[PDB]
Order: sequence, then structure tokens, then C-alpha cells
Amino acid sequence: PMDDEQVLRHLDQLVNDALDFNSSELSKQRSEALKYYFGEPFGNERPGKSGIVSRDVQETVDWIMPSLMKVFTSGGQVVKYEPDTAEDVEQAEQETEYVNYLFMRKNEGFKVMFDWFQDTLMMKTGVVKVYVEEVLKPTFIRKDKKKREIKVLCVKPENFLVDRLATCIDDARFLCHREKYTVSDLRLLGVPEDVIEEANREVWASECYTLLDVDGDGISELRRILYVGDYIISNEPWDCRPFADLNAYRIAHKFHGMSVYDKIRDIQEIRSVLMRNIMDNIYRTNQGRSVVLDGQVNLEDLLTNEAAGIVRVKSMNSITPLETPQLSGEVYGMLDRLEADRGKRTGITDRTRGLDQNTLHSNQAAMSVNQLMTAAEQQIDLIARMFAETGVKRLFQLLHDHAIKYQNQEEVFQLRGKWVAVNPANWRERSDLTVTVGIGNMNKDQQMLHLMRIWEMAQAVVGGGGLGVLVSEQNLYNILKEVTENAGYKDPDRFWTNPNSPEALQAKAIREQKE
Amino acid sequence: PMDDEQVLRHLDQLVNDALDFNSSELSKQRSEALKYYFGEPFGNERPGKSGIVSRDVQETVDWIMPSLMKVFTSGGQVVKYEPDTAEDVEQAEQETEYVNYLFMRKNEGFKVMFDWFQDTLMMKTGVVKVYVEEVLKPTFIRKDKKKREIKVLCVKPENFLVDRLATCIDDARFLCHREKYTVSDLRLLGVPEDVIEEANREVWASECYTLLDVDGDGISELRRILYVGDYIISNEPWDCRPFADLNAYRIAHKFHGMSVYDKIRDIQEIRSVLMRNIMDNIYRTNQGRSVVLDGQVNLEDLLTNEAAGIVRVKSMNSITPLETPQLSGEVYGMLDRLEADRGKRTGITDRTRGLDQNTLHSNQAAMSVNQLMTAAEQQIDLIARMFAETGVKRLFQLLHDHAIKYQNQEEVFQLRGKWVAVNPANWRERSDLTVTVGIGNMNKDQQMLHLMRIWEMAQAVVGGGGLGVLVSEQNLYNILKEVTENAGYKDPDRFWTNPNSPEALQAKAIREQKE
Repeated sequence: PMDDEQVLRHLDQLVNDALDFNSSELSKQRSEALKYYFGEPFGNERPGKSGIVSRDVQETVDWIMPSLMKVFTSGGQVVKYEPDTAEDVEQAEQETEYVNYLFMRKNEGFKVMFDWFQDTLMMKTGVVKVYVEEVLKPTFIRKDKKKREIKVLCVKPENFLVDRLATCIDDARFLCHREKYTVSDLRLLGVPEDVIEEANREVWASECYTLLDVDGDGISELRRILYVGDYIISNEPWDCRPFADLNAYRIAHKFHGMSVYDKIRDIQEIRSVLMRNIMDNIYRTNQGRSVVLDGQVNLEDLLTNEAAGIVRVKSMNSITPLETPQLSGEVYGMLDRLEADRGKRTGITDRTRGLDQNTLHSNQAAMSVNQLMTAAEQQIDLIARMFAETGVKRLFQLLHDHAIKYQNQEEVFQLRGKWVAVNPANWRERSDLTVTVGIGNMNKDQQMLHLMRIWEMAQAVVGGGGLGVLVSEQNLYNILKEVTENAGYKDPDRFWTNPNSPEALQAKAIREQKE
Repeated sequence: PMDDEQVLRHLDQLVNDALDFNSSELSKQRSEALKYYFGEPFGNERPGKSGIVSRDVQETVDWIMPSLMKVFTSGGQVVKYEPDTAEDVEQAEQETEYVNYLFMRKNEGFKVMFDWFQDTLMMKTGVVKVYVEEVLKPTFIRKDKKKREIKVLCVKPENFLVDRLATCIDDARFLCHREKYTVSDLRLLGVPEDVIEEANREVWASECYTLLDVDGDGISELRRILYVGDYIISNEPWDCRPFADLNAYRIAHKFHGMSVYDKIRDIQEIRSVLMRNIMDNIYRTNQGRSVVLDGQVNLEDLLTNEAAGIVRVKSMNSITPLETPQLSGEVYGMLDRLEADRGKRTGITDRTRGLDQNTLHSNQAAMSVNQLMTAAEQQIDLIARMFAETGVKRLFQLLHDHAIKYQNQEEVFQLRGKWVAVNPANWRERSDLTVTVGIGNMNKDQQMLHLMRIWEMAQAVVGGGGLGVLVSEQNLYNILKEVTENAGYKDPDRFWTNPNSPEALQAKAIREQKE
């Protein structure tokens, strides 16, 4: 109750414990993963022997990434809102397009997404941070005064201290983010002096989000602490934690899931060892092994690698050359099956290429039954599913950060017009069904089903019954509209519009009826 | 506060530190990469033995380049602007076409692009510089006076000193560019004397971009310093750093990403060693290995390579010829799989040739499912995506440097007419979606989907319902306009225009109605 200095030492103790545990465990694991990625020697390499390391996780990551970026960083259809039925187009589409328009094309593009995906695929956990800034450009043309802009950035997860007893973002009692916050930022804040650590002195700082009770009452809400160096700090009650913390594999109830390294390290070790053995056997067979006596053949055949062929002995005549058998063809098959198993584990793409010109293509029905059930239920779809289910948290965080206060700014969603984004509703609910393992039909198959099935059905309806009783031009407009949606030229470039418009009235009730 | 000379020594210290660190680390890495590229010996070659070096990064780079040139140096559709809806054609198309027309066909062509791609694939980072000139030709025909022309150029990245704590272009506190700026340029500037270092004395100069506080206040904005030789300098507050610093692989939060060499050096080493071993084994088997005594067979078989067949000994009769086994066909498989793995890493194009004449071609739907999902999610697409998202910064830099003040010059975009380029808007937003991993359908697939699908859809609409209520002639003109867009004869060579034009009035209300 009424704590002002003991909170500083308590936070310092918590930060020190987090540093020790996180550093030891996660730094060890991530250093192992990074050394595995860059083909660093494992430590068992022998002097005077090749240190051949078969990079195996590099290709795995480089083939996981393009699928995820194709399925995510293409359009703003990743997440919907689905509000109450009558009021949907008023805000749900507007708010979804707004959060898409500010996450993409407004916040460093998808570069943050690339760094986030590297963090979640390499450091076993990828997390970003959402904060605000202020634009005060005194240009008296584009006088954008008092622009409290929202920015999202990756946090270099080595500086993402958090207690282990969370198992979720909204379950931790303490989160620490280590930043620099150089002397320029401190001077802007207003502190008069410096700490132990030219104006810029590369000082270190930290930010703490934790729930406590400093008002002499029960446990209060979240508090943000600008604990830099045990000095003038910024303590303030907060509302929500702006973090996303992917894990990319969703292990049982522990916070940090495994990474690609954690499940392909054995494959990489086996492949590297076998490659070293193969090339060592080749080198030994070419160089040759022989037993020589002491006192004769002192020249050790001049390393036996001299391009002369003359050995010379002294006086001894025998020399015992031992034979090292050459490895059979089974090892080639072992490498082939090792690569096949590595692919089967996560990168089920086979050779990641389609340069088989002799092969042909044939479809029986439903577009080769959905390309053989999406290449037999690719794990990539599940990975994207959970990636989207966790980015729902980021999208909600940005929606809240706009609903508090951003600006009177507008969008370009197929037509001009968007009011101030400070009075939407949160809707407390999001949906990402249109991406992945759910209904989530990929555009190339969703459009095939849609076009073929529904179009032939509609043609049969028009020919047989009539567009009056059954589907009319109003719904035929949608039949074209999602087709153009899959084509990408949705509203303005190919109108087809005719919902109920003044031009539609002339087109329909003048020439089509009085003809 | 009020610093006029300590800034010189501070900048000198920063430049010296950057020189030391950048030189050591990056110069070592780039020298290794360059030696690997030109097939230079690795240092482990033995005297009197073949120094065969199997070049592997050469073909990789020579296959990466053409895809980049095809996807970038073809048309001005790489980057759009997407402004507010109502005012789009007024400036967005105009400004986009202007920046394309000034970067291309006006500034050295794409040679800058070629050098940029070599720099970003060779030295782990490719960066260009954008500056302004002043052409004052007194040709009193083409009186081109006050030609504040903007020019871009690659900067030979060995002269791009920058601190390591940036991790981004607009995050470094200090950027240094080393130039020559010979005595002619110094005399033009107005300095009276020379430095330690014929009129031309190949003098050395440097340009510094860094934020400081020299006005006795808080840390100010960026300053440009003409720090040449610790002499008369040109200090001035600046606005934006004109660099783009491609990295081509987007490693985790460090400035310099890895290059092709950093991931194919192991493959090159393995292939070179294995080829050397193979040819050494062949040469040894042809030459042969035999053991001879001392004092007899002193002629060492005349190096055993004489085309005579007569050996001669002395008086002994034994001779011990040892047998070196010949390499089996398993090494054939090792070479094949090594080439396959080198391709699968980045150069996923298999032999880059389609002279398999016995092969055929067949399609089930969606044009062989989009050439099998773009050859199974080509890494080239992701590389082009990141290049576009990084060159967006360069395009914005050019737009700013032109919108500040350039000239009253015009364009040839499908028609004459373009006003002065000093009053556009920056729009603070760019889009490169029409190229790459996003919706971004490559022209051959976009055109197939668009043309085919939309064409049977429109024909069915016209036959069944009618062009009146549904899609009209205006939207059919858009259909044909994008069809020709995919072909390159867009507006004038095949008009089809009829949007609403003086000829369109007679086309509609005279022939089509009174027939």
C-alpha cells in the first residue's frame, strides 16, 4: 500500500530474474539455432579434416516463407469482423479496410512481417510492439499538425523479457522490453541528469508492463513503467499489452513453442555427418592408406599426394598397403531418403519446382478434386491458420489503438469517403476464416468452384425457368462480383454494378421493357 | 552547445571508426566473395598439382540477373501511388509515369539497375545515391537554362561507410560517402588551397550525413558536411538521406543481409574439392604408382610418364607397383546431387533450358494451375518482392527531390501534356503490388485469367441477359483496354476507345439506335 520506491526494487529483481533465466535458456537455444542456420561448425570437426556442414534448415525456412507471404501479404481479406447483421458495411468493412490500409502501405510495408516471420521461425517466438508517435511538421502546404500516428515494429526478441508462467500473452504478470532510448529521447522526456550507461551516449533503457497494487487497495490494472536506470521513471495505468508473440507450432500449455531448428537439427546433423564421411572416404581412397616400417620410407611418400608416383624406401622391400573399401551405392539411397524425410517433416514440397515437361495435366472433376485435397492437407495451411489466429490479437490491438484516438483520416476503398476513426466499435470479435484450413478455399479453387458450378447452374435456371422467379440481375451482379473479386478488378475498373442506380433505371425500365 | 570545430574532430573519429570496422569485416567478406566468383584459388591448392576451381556462384548470379531484369526493366508499372479516390488520374498516373520516364530513358537507362543488382548480390548490399546537378548550356535553339537535373548512380559500395547500429537506412546517426571530387570540382566550389592528398591531383573527399546539435539546443535534424580533408567544409541542414541500400535477403535485425556467396561458398568448396579429387584420381591411374628401391631404378621411370614403355632397373627384378582403386559411379551420383542441391538452394531453374523436344504440354484448368503455382513458389518472386519494397524508398526519394523544385517539363504518356513538377503531393504512400508475391499476377497468368474468364462471362451476359442492364460498352472498353495492356499496344495503337467521345455520340445515338 502506497508504494513509490519498493516498486523500483521489486521490478529490478523481477527484471534480473528474467534476464538470468531468459538469457541462459532461450539464448542457448537461439544461439544453437542461429549457428545451425549459418552452417557453423558443430564443434566435432577434426583438425586437418574437412569441416563440411550441410546447411539443411536454410532451404526449409526459405521455402516456408514464400507460401506464408503469398497467403498473407496479398490483399486485405485476411481478417473480417462479422458484426450485427444490419450494420455491417457501415463500419466492419470500413474498419477492416482501415486497419489493412494502416498496417500495409502505411507502416514500413510488410518488412515488419518478414522480420516477424524470421523471429517466429528462428528464435522460436516472434513478437512485435505497437506504439504511438506525434507528427508536428510546420509546413505552412501539408500542415499535418498533431498526428498521433500508430507504428508497429519488431522488437528483436532478445529484448523481450517475460516470465515463464504465462503460456499466453494475456496471462503474464510481468513483461519487459529492453530498448536504447538514447540521451536525445531522455532530454525530450525532461530528465536533467544521466546514469552510469558527445550528447548521444548510447544509454540503455527498459519498459515494464505489469499489474500491481500501489494505491493502497486491491490489485489494480496494468501499469506501464519507464524503468531506465533506477531514475526518474514514467509510471502510468494502462489498458492492454501491445504484443503478438507467435510460436509457429503450438506445443502444449507452455509459452514458447518449438521452431524449425528444434525438429530438423537431427536431420541436419545426420546429413552433415554423412556428407563428411562420404567425402572423407573419397579423399582416403584417392590418397590411399599404407603401412610403412620405422627407419624406412622416412619421406612418408612425400605425403603420398605428390604427382610423381615414385615412393622410395631405403632397403625394405615389402611395404604393407591396407585397403579401405569404397562405399557402396546404398549410401546414395540413404541420402535420397534423408532428403525425402526432411521434406516430409515440414517442407513437403518435392524439389520445389515444376520443370517436368514430359508430365501432363488432367482433371476428372472439381479441379482434380481440389488439386488432390490441397496436395494432401499441407502443413503450410495449418501454420498459416495459427499465424492468422495469433495476428488477430495484433489486429484487435491496432483497432483499439485507433478507437482511442487517431485522426480524421480517410481511405481509398473502391470509393472516396471515410469519417474519423475515433468512434467505431471494437466488436470484441474477429474472423480469419477466408485464408486457411477452415472453409478458407484458396482463390484458385474457390473461384473454380464458384464460376463453374454456380455459372452453369445459373445458365440452366435462365434457360429453363426464368430470371424472374429465380435468380435475377441483382444477384447475377454478385455472381459476377465475386468472380471479379477473384480476378482482382473488383468495383471501379469493371463496374457491372446495377444494384439500383439511376443509369440502371434507364437501362432496364426504358429499353429492356418497352422494346 | 555552439560547436564549430569539435564537430570536425567528432566526425573524423566517427569516420575512422567506421573505416576500421567496415574495412575489416565487410572488406574481408567481399574480398572472399569476389575471389570465389572469379574462380580464384582458395589457398589449399598444392604445388605440382592441378588448381581446378569449379565456379558455382557465377552461373547462380547469371541466372538471378535475367529474371530481375525481366520483372523490373520492362514498363513503368512496377510501382503505383494509390491516392485519394477522386483525384487519381490528375497526378498519380502523371507522377508515376514521370518518375519512370526520368529514371528510365533519362538517367543512364537501367545500367544503374545492373550495377545495383551486382552490388546487392556481390558485396551483400547494393546502394545508390540520388543527387542534383545544374546544366547551363548557353545554346541561344535549346536554351536549357537552370536545369536542376536529378541524377542517380551506384556508389561502388566500398565507399559507403556507415555505422553498424542502423539496421535500416533511416536509422543511422551517421552516413559517409567517399568520393574523389577532383581539383576541378574544388576550384568550382571556391576553396583557395589544397590538402595533403598538373591541375588534377586525384584528391580524395567525403560527404557526411548526420544529426547533431550545433545551435546550442536539443539535437537538431540531419546536417550535410563536405568533410574533404579537414578543410573548408559545406555545412547545411538537410531533409532526407538519398540512399536505398538493397540487401537482397532480409536477414534479422542487422543492416547488412547475407549474399549468394554467403550461402553457396560451401557448395563451391565441396564441388571444387570433389572435381579436383576426381581428376587427380584419373591422372594418378593413368600415370600409375609404383614402389622402387634406393640405388636402383634411379631414373624414377623417367617420371613414369614417358611414352616409351621401357623402365630399366639396374640388377634387381622385383619392383612393388601399388594399386590405386578407381572411383566408382557413386561419385557420379554425388556430383549430380550436389548440382541438384545447389539449384534447389536459390538457382531453382533446372538447367534453364527447355530443349526436351519429346516432351509435350497439356492443361486441365487455370493454365496448368498457374504453371504449378509459379514453379512451386519461386524464391525469385520473393527476391523481386523485397527489391520492389526497398526501391519504393528510392522512388519516394526521387519524387521528393523533384517535387521540391525541378522544372516545367512534360511527358509522352499516351498523349502530350504534363505541367510543372514542383506542385505534386508526396502522398506518403507507394504500392508495388502489381509485380510480385502479392496479388501481383505475372502478366502471362493475369492475362490468361482475365481474358479467358471475363470473356466467356461477358459473352454469356450479352447473349442471355443483355448489355443494357448488365455490363455495357464502356466496361467492355475496359475489358479490351486491359487485354491490350497485357500486350503493350495500350491506348493509341488500338483505340477501341468509345468511353464518351464526340465520335461516340454518333456511334451510339445514330447508327446503333436508328438502324
